[PDB]
Amino acid sequence: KIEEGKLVIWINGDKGYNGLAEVGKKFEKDTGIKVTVEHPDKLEEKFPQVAATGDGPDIIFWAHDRFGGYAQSGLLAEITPDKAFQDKLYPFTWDAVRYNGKLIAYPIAVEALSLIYNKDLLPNPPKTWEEIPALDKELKAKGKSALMFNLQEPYFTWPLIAADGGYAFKYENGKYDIKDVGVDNAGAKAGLTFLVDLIKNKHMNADTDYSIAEAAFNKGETAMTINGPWAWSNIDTSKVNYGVTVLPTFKGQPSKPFVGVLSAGINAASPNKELAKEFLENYLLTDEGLEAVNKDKPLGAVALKSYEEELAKDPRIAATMENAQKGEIMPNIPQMSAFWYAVRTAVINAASGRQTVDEALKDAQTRITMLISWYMSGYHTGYYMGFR
Amino acid sequence: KIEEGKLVIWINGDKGYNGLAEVGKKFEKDTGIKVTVEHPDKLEEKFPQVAATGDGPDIIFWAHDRFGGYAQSGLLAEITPDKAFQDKLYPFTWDAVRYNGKLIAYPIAVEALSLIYNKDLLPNPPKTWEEIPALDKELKAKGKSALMFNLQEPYFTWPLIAADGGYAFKYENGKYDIKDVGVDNAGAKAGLTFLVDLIKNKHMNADTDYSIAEAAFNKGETAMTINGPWAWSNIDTSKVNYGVTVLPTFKGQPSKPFVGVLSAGINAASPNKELAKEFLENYLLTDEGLEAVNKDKPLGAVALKSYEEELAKDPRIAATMENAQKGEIMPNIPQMSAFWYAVRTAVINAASGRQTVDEALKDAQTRITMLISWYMSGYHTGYYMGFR
Repeated sequence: KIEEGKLVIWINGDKGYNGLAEVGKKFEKDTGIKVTVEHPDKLEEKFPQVAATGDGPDIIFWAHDRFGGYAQSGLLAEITPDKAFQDKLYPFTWDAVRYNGKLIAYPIAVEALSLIYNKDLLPNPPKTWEEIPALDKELKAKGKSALMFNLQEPYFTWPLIAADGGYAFKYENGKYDIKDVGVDNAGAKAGLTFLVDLIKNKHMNADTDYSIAEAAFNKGETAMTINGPWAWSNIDTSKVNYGVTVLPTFKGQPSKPFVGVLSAGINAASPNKELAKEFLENYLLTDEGLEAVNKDKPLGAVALKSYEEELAKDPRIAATMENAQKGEIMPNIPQMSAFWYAVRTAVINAASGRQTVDEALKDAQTRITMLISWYMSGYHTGYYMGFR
Repeated sequence: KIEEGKLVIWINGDKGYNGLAEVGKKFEKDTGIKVTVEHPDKLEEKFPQVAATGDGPDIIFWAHDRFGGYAQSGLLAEITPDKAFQDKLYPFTWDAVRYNGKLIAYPIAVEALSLIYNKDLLPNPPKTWEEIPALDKELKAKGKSALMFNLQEPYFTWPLIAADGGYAFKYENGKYDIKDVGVDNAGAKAGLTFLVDLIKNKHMNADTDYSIAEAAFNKGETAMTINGPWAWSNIDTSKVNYGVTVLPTFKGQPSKPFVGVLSAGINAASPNKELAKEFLENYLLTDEGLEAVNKDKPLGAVALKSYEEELAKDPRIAATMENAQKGEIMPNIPQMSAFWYAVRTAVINAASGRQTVDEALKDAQTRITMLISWYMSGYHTGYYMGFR
């Protein structure tokens, strides 16, 4: 049950929830109104359970990708920032927080893969994927390799597959088209081809996984890897002199890593929606509010322009943002589950020579198209009947 | 709109609808009440369209497999024959006309594959599948083959795959369990194995399709084929001296062809449900009523014991019934679409050596399990939301 005249906030235990509590303490000093921050266990399971009965927190913080599920279940209120408020944040971040074209959360922070490089082996990392084969032959003369990154998980190989036109679902006019899937187009094929022949030509090994690639980079055996901000604290400990930069281009187009956006939704059942807006818009989403959170536990790159400009003095955080701006927002729809599953197989099969590139992606597209067409029958029959 | 005090009946243009009209004329002589028989074009598309708006015929005749769809959309009334009436029909036929364990149609006639044989080449057709390899070597000395039937379509190869324990969905207590699929169990594997090695050993060709098998049998080139009653009129024209008999056993178990049951449902929106029951139970489902239909266009084997015993003087119609009693009722649920699609691939791949038997069925089971699990999310999300 859901107390009026105060805010309850849930946010994950690995965030700066003590910093967020200082923002709640400022709100109260200014306003007289109490803010309570909690970090329950298993919060993203607990939220849709408790909020369906029309209880829960007023505000929930989590990765945007799961809010598409919450919104679809009617658990998130539509938010109402004005145009001037929208303008304070990088415009691509509002595209991560829509459901049925309506805004359903405030973007807070942004995360994406970047190119991580050893500055001692490689003072200037390559601008293009095309140059990596030659760079590799040159480094292998020193007993070093050019690049090693997790090849087993589509999240890591997608940025190259997407560079030339690959995509999960087409996004147009604030909305995904679930019938327009871009896994077997000519872009995806050209990229996966370039990848598979790095392996054929012996510049990568089809078996390289997350820990193998992380050990090589942190032992100074390879000049480059591809990883996110969660990896930087291991690289600091390794004392490798590293830098973090823009991903290489492919056919002159930017690599397109998937982008995760830590967001704040408002419970559809809260009687404090205007209070939640005021707290989010005028206290948290300000340079002093993001600073308090980030000082407790770093946020990485943030959606608020004014504060990202301060953070982006760290070139590593600048690189994350540049790569995120160039990347593909992770679609927040439940059909994204079909993609992970089909594409993981396709890549692992193209990579190991089990299938050709053209064959592995063609079949991926088929499987995804089929799972969704079945999902939507489930839907048109769940619906017409659930109504009665 | 849906006139009270008379019956409107729809039945397909390839049935004995003029014979059914004579039953309607008897009802009227006895009863004073008018019966109108129609055979619209595209009736099984037209029925769920018109009956949703709560119009249509009082009674619709079609293959039972599509009534599961109609029932699920609330377009069929639950029927209420008593126990004594149920007893007039072979008990396995009432298992083809349930939805959510409730009766939703009256079984009229039954169809299934049988073993068709050339009596001149083969006066005694083999009792077991195991004996076909030796029989083949013996016939090939005469320039003849033992068996040829469509291998491209799972409907035709399923009876052997099912013999030893293969199944689509498990049926228990009047209901299918959509989570219990039996395509990769040890039964299905043993059967498909026996099939694939008939091809490896050169007794069958993986490329044989419907017309190839039909030409061979009707030219007297092969001693046996597997086909249904729709094929008998071509074999009559060929003047081959043929017989129709029980399918061979495999590991001592009966082959299990899928069974189609021509059934009669009652429109949920009809005000004449008691009239429709009376017409179906006391006029159509009697020996004089089935005779009038069958005299116009043969029904094949029928569900009514008293009349099937007259028909079963034709050994060909007896064979159809014996095979149907031994076979697997075609499941009437919409998830059966997942089966056709996955199993067709599995068989064609095991057959051509693209995959092993163990691998092709394992993957079939996976694909079917996945499509249904996606269908049912579509469903649990279509539902909970459609309600609101």
